[PDB]
Amino acid sequence: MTVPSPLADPSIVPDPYPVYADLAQRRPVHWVERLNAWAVLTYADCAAGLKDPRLTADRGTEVLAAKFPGQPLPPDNIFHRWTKNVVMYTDPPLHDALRRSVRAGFTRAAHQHYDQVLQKVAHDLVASIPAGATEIDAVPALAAELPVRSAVHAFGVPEEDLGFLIPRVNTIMTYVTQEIILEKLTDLHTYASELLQGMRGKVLPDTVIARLAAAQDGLTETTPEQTVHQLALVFIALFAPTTPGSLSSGTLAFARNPRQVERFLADQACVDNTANEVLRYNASNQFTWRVAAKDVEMGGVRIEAGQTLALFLGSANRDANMFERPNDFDLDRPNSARHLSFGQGVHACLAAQLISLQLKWFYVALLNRFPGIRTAGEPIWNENLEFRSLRSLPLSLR
Ligand code: HEM
Ligand SMILES: N[C@@H](Cc1c[nH]c2ccccc12)C(=O)O
Repeated sequence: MTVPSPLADPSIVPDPYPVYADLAQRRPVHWVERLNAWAVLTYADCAAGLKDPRLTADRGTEVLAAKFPGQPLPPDNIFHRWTKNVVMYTDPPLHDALRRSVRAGFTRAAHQHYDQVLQKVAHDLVASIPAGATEIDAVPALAAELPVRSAVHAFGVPEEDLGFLIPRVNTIMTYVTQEIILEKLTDLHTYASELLQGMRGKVLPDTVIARLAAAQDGLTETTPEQTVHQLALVFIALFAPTTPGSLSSGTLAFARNPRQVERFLADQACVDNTANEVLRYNASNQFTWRVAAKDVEMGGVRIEAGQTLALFLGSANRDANMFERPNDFDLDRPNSARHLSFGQGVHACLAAQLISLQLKWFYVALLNRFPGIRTAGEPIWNENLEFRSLRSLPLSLR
């Protein structure tokens, strides 16, 4: 518990992969004092961790009370009420009722619709770059924008309410006091309940939110108050840096791998594999958290009940045991769907197919219009490994 580890250090964020690979061979499970947690680096251990019912997702407190040390919250506090009433931070059986209660947004029919919507939104965004522009900053120009367009057109966040929502989510997601974070989370609840009453903006028809709103008369195993808590989670997830990071990191991968641009243009199987290879290549959420509900042993280490674990999805995704030549961006890779960037099992990302559709249709539009993308200077990363995202991606278009 006293052995130094570089895993919480912003210095590794530009390229964490060699650090992960070095430490994995030596100390695949080890203590990271700045995370107050056991790091778990290998694919096999992360996948087992995500499936292990000895590891609870009820971890909101452990993980906040880390970020704002000695800052003990009264109960009734909204963070506790929220975490206890959303899928992300609950265990079965309640988790499962919570997840079923949002199914209407995510049916097979719904995704057939979102496929069409996202094709068009991505096409239109890329088309709005003038053909003769020679350079862009792909982060603000594209990766920041497509998730917002998706939030409006596929999820049904009213356009007119983005000024309310995005800055609040950005404040929540900051790498700003505990009080402020609870204020913004309170505001997201107020917004969610008012949105469903018709007091905020207009929800577009056939969107995720319209479907969830139409499902409310039929609740059987969850409450109206839990719908409000879960919609506050959805807003955070929608405007989190996760989707921008996926879009930008994958754009960088294509810019540095012209041969894969060629493969994408040549072969529909490579197009179909693009979202998963992009997701594997750089997990936006490079680690997720668990608490040990019972003692477990992983990587030779006895982890005691109550201790926190950080499951390094980003490391897992570049484990050569699972992915031969893991550091190659390879659209021909046969098992890219085994990545852990959306988790696995009980908590696997609710939006996984929505996100893969967004990614696919973005790269279809981008590489058809601007096959010659290349970096125009060194990319600049952020400093937060947990939600890792490019800050700037200067790109030459031709
Ligand atoms: C590239 C973008 C995204 C990435 C990389 C991502 C990643 C993840 C990961 C890693 C998990 C599992 C967490 C764990 O097991 O601890 C997860 C869960 C979840 N994601 Fe996403 N996500 C993204 C976008 C979104 C969006 C836009 C939404 C909006 C609905 C969303 C909603 C959720 C929800 C609700 C859960 C919890 C599901 C449950 O607990 O049953 N995600 N996501
Ligand atoms: N990894 C986060 C959960 C998470 C996954 N995807 C997200 C998107 C936004 C916010 C949180 C998340 C946690 O352990 O707390």
